[PDB]
Amino acid sequence: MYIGIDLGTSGVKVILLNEQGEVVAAQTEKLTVSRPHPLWSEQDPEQWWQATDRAMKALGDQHSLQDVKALGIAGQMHGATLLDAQQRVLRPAILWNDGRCAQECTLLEARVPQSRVITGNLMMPGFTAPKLLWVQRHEPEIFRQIDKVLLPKDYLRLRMTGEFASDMSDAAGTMWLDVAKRDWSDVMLQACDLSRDQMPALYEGSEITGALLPEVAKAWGMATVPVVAGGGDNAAGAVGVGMVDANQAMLSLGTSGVYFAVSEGFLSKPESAVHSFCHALPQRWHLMSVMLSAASCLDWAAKLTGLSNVPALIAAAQQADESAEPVWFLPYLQAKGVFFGLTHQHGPNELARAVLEGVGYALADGMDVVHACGIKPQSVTLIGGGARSEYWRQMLADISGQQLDYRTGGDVGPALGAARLAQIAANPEKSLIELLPQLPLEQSHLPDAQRYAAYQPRRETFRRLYQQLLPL
Amino acid sequence: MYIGIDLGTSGVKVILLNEQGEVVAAQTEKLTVSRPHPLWSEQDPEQWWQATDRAMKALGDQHSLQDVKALGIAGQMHGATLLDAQQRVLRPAILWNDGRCAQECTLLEARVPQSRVITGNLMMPGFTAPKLLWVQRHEPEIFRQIDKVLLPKDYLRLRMTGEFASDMSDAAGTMWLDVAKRDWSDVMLQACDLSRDQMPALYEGSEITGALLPEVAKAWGMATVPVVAGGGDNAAGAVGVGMVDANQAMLSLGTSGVYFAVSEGFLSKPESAVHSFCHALPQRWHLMSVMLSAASCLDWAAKLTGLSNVPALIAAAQQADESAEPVWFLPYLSPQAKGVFFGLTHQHGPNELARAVLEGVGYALADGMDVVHACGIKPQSVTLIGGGARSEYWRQMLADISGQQLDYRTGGDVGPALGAARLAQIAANPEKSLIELLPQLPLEQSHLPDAQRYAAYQPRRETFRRLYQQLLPLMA
Repeated sequence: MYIGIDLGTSGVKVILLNEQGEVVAAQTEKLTVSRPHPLWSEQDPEQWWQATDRAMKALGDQHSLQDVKALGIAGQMHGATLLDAQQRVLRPAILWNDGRCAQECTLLEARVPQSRVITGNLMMPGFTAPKLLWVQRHEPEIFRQIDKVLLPKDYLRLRMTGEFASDMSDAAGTMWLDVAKRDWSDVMLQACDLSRDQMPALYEGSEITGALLPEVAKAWGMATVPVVAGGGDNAAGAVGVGMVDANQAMLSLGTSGVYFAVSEGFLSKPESAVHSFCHALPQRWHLMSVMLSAASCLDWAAKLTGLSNVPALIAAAQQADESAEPVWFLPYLQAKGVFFGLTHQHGPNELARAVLEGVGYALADGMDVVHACGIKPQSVTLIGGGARSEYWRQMLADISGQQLDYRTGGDVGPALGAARLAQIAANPEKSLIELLPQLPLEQSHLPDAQRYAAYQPRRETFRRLYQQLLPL
Repeated sequence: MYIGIDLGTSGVKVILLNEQGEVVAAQTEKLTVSRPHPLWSEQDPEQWWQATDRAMKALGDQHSLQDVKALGIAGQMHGATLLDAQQRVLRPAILWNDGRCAQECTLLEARVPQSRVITGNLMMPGFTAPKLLWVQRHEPEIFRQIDKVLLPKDYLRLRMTGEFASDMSDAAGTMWLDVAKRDWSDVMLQACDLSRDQMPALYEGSEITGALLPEVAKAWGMATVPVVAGGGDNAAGAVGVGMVDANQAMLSLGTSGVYFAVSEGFLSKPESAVHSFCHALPQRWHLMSVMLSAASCLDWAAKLTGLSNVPALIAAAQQADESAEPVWFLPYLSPQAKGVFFGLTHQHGPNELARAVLEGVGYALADGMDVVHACGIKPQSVTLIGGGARSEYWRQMLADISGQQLDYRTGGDVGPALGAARLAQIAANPEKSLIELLPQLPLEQSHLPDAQRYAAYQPRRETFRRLYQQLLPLMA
């Protein structure tokens, strides 16, 4: 039996995996956010713990955790948790979506010209590093008391084991990690008046970082079970879904269209919408791009044409007349809908076809920006709610020229990846290949050479068209 | 009683008018176009006759044409009908929307510089003169035979009366006419290597040019009634509505958008998209400009939106979110418009889109009229007709945008055919004036521009123009 904990933003989810990778139980505990000022997004670390501790006790109450062999955690990335020399929480946690330190972002980058090379990323406000630069400037007294800076998931580890550890995936998200070397970057820390002494110890996601404090062990009805490093939500998310080896990639369609891809070694493209990170497994890295916004984007056009169901415009999209207008929908990305109008003089199911293809071109280019970094998948697992239309799925295949394997499941979340990482650490024998399955294949879409060849020139809209036009 | 004929491009329509000037009957017969190579728009002069004939009989089966005293005719402009000495058709008619002669246009204007001055227009392939210069180049054998060149309705006339004639408003659209002098231009003809002998005889549209040949009068069940010169569909249509004196103008929001204005003398604004032609009346000229059809845009938008009737559109437009950012609908005219929807967000639904259309079309029409006015035209109020003008909300939005008073009148359902019949009445009753003979359509409603709403639209028009000119390139 294994435990998997995920410290999300809305709450914490804790799961119980049976000896063969199946989810026997689950518990979720809501978590609120605190917005003291515009752009501020904070959480009380003691609320993360209380939620976790309730979830666990709620889980073991259902079924005894007296057989759990290992435990893993995953959490919201980038959150800064400042603790004093006695492990006490100085100020609330500044979350991934907190955008108060934009200016400290410029400062840091001016302080280390080679910042984007090191972290492989552009310095953003949600990132951990610039927040501490902010605390130093706005709350000097609290900054002076800093002994340790922990990410959300890791603060939780501290409460369970008394240890100070993190995993490469989550660590890289701090902008203090030298992503390539998978180790703290001194230049980075120094630029923030911080030192390794204030960072937790680094582990690969599947490595054991400590055991459960006896107290905790007793409070939850389980032994002093070992606790693995785990990973940040994205990485632990892919782990639980089997997205592990090089050139493996997935798209989720979405309340975000997110493209996540495992690379061979460290790749990066800062000046783009591409984010680079370490994976939650040894010698593995990944890249990812957010995209649409093919749920929003598509409901909008369904109401726009008097339709109310997205299923409807997909159907409508289908009877478009092979009148080729062709249409030409440009989407923009807040988010908001830079929403480029079009070209036309025909119908609603003809416009339904335009919208669906506009999104499709936007996605194709998103994945191509990733691929041009050094990734070339043989196939692309496709999962999510916005991916239930076989028709739209097949369109994305013909547009991008990527084999799209549709798969069901993928609803558990990072928690499943946290329990999987725990299974790995508990079964040094079995091979990863044995402990990391994928979601059950639901369909496989191969690009229709006919439509594919006709589309590549069509995508010559999201060529000069999308570019001549901003001005937004 | 009176007959009018309209040789359209797709139909022909014949109406019967009573001594009062009201419609008693009407009939239509369809035609089709040939579209052989691309840019080629051809038609069979014979298909016109069969269609016209069928209709007249059909009109007759409805009412008796025994009391008809005079007959008028109007037709599609600029079409080019080539006949040999035996009065035979050398080749299909190159319609107004044919474009095989773009080269020949430039060549003519190069051979005749004062050309825009003489004709008062910008050479376009739809015009007659460049088409013949084309035939001379590509089909020189067919050119060697040209004995006469006739406009669509005039070919129709020859078949009805054995007469070779045309009216000034239709002859003006050939570019062989010195529009200011109401007479052919030898300069323009010599350039196309043509001669007056190959041109028909010119008349004011209200002048009789012949009479129905006995067997024609016979088959159609009417006497050998006189036939007037008539006018091009535009000029004719204008006579029907009553557009007869300087600074009288009308905006047609039908399937065919046109802004027509009777000028004070011959006004020449060639470099513009404003056209200057002779009116179908004595001593009368005009300017005209092609516009959008409102009532094709309003239909298209009502469906794009799922709103299924144009009154729902206009209602929706009125329910738009006063807080949602502006959406710009840029209508590009080639009822073929191409259109752009700039600035669409999560906040923008069918109601907001409804309103973007009405404004875009309205802004487009206000600018169209403005171009013609800056030309010299000074209408106090403008007559508004067409199906696109049925909605009152929208008559007012349009008044408010344009800043022009709009007198909405009923009965432009009839078309140029009413004009034809009108010109016929003028010839038949030579003692009567035009005041009595060309009334204006009944006043349905007068829209005075709202000062506040006007001032409000003003910066929005300016932004529509910038945005329009900015995408113009991405257009054609």
